[PDB]
Amino acid sequence: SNSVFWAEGGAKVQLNGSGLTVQASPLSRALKGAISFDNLSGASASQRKGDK
Amino acid sequence: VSLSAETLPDVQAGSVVLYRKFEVGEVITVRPRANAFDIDLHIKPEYRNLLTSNSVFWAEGGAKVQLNGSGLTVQASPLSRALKGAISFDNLSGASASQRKGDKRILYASETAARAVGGQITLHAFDAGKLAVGMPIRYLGIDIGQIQTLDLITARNEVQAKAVLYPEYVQTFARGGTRFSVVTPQISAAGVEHLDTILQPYINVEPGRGNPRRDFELQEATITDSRYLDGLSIIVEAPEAGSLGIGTPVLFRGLEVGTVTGMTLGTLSDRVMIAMRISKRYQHLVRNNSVFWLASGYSLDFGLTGGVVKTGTFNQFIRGGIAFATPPGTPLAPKAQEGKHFLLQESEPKEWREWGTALPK
Amino acid sequence: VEFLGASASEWINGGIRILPGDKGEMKASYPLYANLEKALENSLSDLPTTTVSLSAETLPDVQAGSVVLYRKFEVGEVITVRPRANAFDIDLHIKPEYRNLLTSNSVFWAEGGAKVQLNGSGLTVQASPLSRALKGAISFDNLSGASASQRKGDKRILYASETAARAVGGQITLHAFDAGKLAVGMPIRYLGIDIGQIQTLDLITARNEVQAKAVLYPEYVQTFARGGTRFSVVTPQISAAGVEHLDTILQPYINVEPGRGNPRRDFELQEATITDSRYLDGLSIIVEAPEAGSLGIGTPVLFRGLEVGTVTGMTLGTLSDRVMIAMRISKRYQHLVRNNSVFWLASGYSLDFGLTGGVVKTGTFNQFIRGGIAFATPPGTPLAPKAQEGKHFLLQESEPKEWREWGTALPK
Repeated sequence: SNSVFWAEGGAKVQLNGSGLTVQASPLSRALKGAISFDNLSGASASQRKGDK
Repeated sequence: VSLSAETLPDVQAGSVVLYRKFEVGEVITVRPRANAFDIDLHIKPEYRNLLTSNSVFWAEGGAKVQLNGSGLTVQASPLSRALKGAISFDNLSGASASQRKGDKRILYASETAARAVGGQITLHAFDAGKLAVGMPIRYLGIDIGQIQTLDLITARNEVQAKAVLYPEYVQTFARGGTRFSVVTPQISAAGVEHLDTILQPYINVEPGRGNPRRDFELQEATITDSRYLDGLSIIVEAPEAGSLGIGTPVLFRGLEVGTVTGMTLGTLSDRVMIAMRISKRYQHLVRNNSVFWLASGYSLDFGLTGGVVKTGTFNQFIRGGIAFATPPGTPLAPKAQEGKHFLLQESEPKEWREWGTALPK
Repeated sequence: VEFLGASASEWINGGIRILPGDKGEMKASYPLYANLEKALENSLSDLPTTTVSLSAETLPDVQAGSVVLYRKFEVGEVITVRPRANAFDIDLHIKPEYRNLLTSNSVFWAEGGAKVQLNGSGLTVQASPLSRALKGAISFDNLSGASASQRKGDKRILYASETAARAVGGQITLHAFDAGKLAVGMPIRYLGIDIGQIQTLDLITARNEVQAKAVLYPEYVQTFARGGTRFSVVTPQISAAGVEHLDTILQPYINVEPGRGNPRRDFELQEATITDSRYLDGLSIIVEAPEAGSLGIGTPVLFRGLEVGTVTGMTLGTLSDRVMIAMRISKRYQHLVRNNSVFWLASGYSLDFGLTGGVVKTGTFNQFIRGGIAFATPPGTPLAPKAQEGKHFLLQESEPKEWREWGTALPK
């Protein structure tokens, strides 16, 4: 019941002090998209609000 | 091979397993557990002996970025390894504790995290804004430790940071009195001191002597020299602190021969005790009957008929130093011991330049 | 796109293709090669013959099948890499026509990796051969100092960088109180020309210092490392007065001041060093002062307001009653130095305010950044002899009143 969804995917090339990270590994994220989900403790209020 | 990882750092099914960047085995599968991921990997029977009980795994990957005189160079990994994946396994000396903890070997999300083995210490800090996960801990510019965990406490108004010190330096450090200081860039009109800390901050270490503690607190300033530590640490009692601080120079005839390790108050709050360390080569310059004064800023004398002012852009106008001298005398006083207390004179002696005391050795 | 072996008609026909030569004795038996490449190479086995053997503790993106290069030209190929007890043995094949391209004195380093370098010259992409970015490239060359590298170890050792491969010559050890400004591969320069390279950084738990191993090139090993040589890590100086060094933001180096004497090969890192090397031929005199004050390394020496020398160093004598400042004067101004010469310390701004007269003047002198030392000569018909190499003067506590009206005529 307590779960949150967000949209990842998009060809992401991040440059920082740690270096360069490319986030097009699965080869389908850069073409279609990726949606990542997880379970949180405060997601009960998000589930209650809205239709779904 | 079975590994556990809370997060998956670009592994996926079918990734390449490497022993110092050489194809040894392949990742069979990744299965999501209740709160982590269990990774099953296969290795060749001929290469089963390449790993032992003390082994560490980390996730490599795509590319490396180097900023230097030639510019910004992006050296990429080979295309096959970058596309399929890269998990590299090595053997360490401190990996025995990692093997003992947990059910079995645990996959690490970074090479630094995998290499972070050894003794464990806890640092209490009043602000974690300058702290970060994976922050290096250095003594004389050499990596000797790494911060691995940052935790905030609601009850006590402080941040507890867990750090791992390498087995080669765990015995030398963490012996009580050890000072850890987060170095910050100093860009001012006087000059620039630290500029690599813009991108790669670290924690400088000043070692101490005593019984092991393994529980320290983050300081604000620390002498990044470690050359006066072998010398005498004397105390100067002053009515007021003023411009003094950590790193304040100690001057014999205008030459920096020592530094100020720290400042504190005594049992009775009537004076400020400044602990300062002098160099070994200038140790014989310290005598029992030695006069100390505070040289801070610019001091000038203007008589009723004579106006003469002089400036010398001294470092005392950034950190007000303490100068010392010795009055002349045929019987020389014995050298000061390890613990010796002097009194800070309120004014510079008038004829200290004409003394010319001969100090042997 | 390569479609070799046989065409469509050649495949539907089948058989054995014949490549004629020029002359032969019609031997009884002939070998059957797998393809045209093996037929030309005269290799019966699939793998080529092993010609080059290398040892490497770590593998810097080599893998089996990497490209071997002679100044970025395809010469041979890496056959295989085998893991030993504590290292990796790399076997490589070279062509018989190109076997003469390498000799006893040769060095190998690892280039390959998809390198996109951005700088003022522009953008350079180093994935041209299309196999370097996938497998790897190993480049080899011939050096003069590679004889020591050949002697050390069992055989030739692959280097992880071109600078590491080129780092050959004499070996020196530098003791430093802080290695934060030191790094692996740090250049060591004299007058802006690369003459050495730092190769190893080691921390000592017993002695509170860092020992850095450096390699000096054979062309400069004899000239330097002769005792008294000063190595100083240059740092950027961004202040309100101005900016002096800005390439050290990205590429720091170690400036060298050479010395004269017996060879030492064991030095210590200093803090400041005169980066001029133009006063070194001149006289190095000593000035004794009651106090140091604003003096330091690089402090100017002024004759009538013109910089004619610098301060090489400061120290204390055998008896700790005065500060001895060693300063080097220029050759062209060497005759300006006399036995009866008066030296004074010009630091900051000095003004006189009488009981009835107030006149103050400022001149934004460099003495307000580095308090200089000025000198003059009192007038006299018999001129004193010129000062020798070792001459000691005394620093006057105050500027002479009428030094401007002297006007001493100094010949040459």
